Amino acid sequence: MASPFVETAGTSFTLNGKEFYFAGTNNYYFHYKSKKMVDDVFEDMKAMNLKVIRIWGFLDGQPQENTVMQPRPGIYDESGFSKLDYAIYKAGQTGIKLVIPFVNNWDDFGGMNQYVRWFQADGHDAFYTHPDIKEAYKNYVSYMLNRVNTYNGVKYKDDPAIMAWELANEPRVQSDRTGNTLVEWADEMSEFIKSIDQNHLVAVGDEGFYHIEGHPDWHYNGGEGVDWKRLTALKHIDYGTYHLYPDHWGKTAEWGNQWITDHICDGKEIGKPVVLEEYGYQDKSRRDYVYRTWLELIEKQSGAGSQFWILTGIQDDGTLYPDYDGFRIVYPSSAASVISEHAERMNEKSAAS
Repeated sequence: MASPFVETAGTSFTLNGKEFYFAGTNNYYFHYKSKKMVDDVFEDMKAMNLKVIRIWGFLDGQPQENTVMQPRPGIYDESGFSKLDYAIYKAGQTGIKLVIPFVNNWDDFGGMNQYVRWFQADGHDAFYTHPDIKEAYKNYVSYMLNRVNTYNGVKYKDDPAIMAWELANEPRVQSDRTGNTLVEWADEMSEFIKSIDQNHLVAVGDEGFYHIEGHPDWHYNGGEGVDWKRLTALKHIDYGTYHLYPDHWGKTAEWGNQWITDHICDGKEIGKPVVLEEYGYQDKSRRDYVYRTWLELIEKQSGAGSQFWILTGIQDDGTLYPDYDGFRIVYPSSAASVISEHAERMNEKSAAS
């Protein structure tokens, strides 16, 4: 049956009775910036033919620009939640879908380490195993899923503007070389979400690292506690996520080509969609060619979609929000045109499905 919620069928997504191949993006500031700044990014997405944006669903502990979502365990604050409500509302108005992780692996916006601090634990990876922290995470998830959006009266778990919930942004368990800890946690937390929300997709939000047995030279494939094939195969996970930052990781753009091909292939073998959920390349003089090449693999090998890091827009004074991290894409630009030409082909593929 046709559904207004994004669903899966084999290695691709579906939406409203048609296949849903997409290009999209990420932005971390929708839960604390003005409506003018948020609206400008949505407007850029429409101009770029983008259909999906991944945004943070967390702001734990310390406020950012006087805005917070969970200042203390179980204390849920309207300053950040009202802004998330607005993003969901605006996505619904504009026909864009959201992907929303519940916690950060990293310390930006508090992260797992804020839970470790609140609960008096002894290090990052306690987040995954301590019952007190797991229950706090569950209480936060359950609050979000059940929250009534103040802009439209629709509970988050009932809103088709949300494509997927995500367990975390880039979860790692460096102290666990087996990958068992994250698989067990992800199994528990995806089951929990599905026990409440029977409308939405769920993904892990991991970076896609493989578990290579022994002691591989490239420590990311085993040493970060991430076993992507096992995570993607979990019963209550609907699609696999993989990220790509070859510069950071000591790799090349051509290694990135092979990384994309390998993850798309593994989606075909597992039988679930896979999304290149974050990607970026730091040399701006080569990124247009690098992105073109990566996105053409996505298109030609039938990957379900991709989301670049990062689309930012204007600030309240009309100037551009700065390129703080070296990954900024603005619209219009030569990199935005590479992406928007690919996005148009993905949207045409969907319409012709």
